[PDB]
Amino acid sequence: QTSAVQQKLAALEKSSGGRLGVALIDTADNTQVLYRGDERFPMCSTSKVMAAAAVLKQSETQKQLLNQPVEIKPADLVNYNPIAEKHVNGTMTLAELSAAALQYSDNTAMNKLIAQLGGPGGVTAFARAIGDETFRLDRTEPTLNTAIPGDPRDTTTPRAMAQTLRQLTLGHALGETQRAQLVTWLKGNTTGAASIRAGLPTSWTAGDKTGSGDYGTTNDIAVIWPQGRAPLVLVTYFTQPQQNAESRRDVLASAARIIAEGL
Ligand SMILES: *[B]([O])([O])C1=C(/[C]=[C]/C([O])=O)C2=[C][C]=[C][C]=C2S1
Repeated sequence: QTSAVQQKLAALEKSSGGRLGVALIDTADNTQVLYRGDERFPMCSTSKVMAAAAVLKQSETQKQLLNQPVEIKPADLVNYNPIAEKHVNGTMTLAELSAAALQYSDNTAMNKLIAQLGGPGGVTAFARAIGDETFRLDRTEPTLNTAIPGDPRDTTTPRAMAQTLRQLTLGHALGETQRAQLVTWLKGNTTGAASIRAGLPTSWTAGDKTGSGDYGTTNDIAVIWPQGRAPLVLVTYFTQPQQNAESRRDVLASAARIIAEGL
């Protein structure tokens, strides 16, 4: 079956020239609204949520883990490191690295989270431990952003990421303290105002993590608190056929608007 909302999303996709993936979970009734929900998309920086969450899980059995210093060396700097570059030849704690990765999309910070987990497979292993059989992280920053069409590396599906984001932020995949910390970090994101949030009524609140890569890959995953109703989880993935395609955050905003108007 094709709903009115799915038809609107297909029309948006057609006009955009790219490939759009959407998954909504409305926690009022647990109903789902999917568009290419089982197709794979490159996650790009949206994978930072899984890495931060995996470190939060580790911290449940180590009260001091988040205060643990990690050395930042000149050689650790990658392609986008607005926070880590300030701390080169010094240290950042795992909490500081998590906050930098989530709220500023700092790529050096992400690489330190990955290293703490023993490599990209450590992030995948955490995903499996919380019931996500779809997520895969194969590479570090910045190569996890190559976003080559048909490449399964560093991909997930909208359905899988929406389910996982729900379990992490609203469910019991993490301890209560850790879930709260994750929600706090997402709510303080600095990079999200042009993406999912731009399509939502201004009265609503949300936390999100954006992503961008090659092939004009433009992503956002959000937990949303709409005025006067139960929270939503929304993931919007978008990727384009040319390697050097421009970002299209407006497409994500449009998808979010269609979803909101369909409630
Ligand atoms: B992530 O791996 O998508 C990367 C981001 C940030 C994504 C976002 O949505 O802010 C950047 C930003 C600048 C240069 C490289 C990367 S990788």
